[PDB]
Amino acid sequence: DRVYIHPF
Repeated sequence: DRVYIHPF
């Protein structure tokens, strides 16, 4: 799932 990660 690390195609679109927004940790913000």
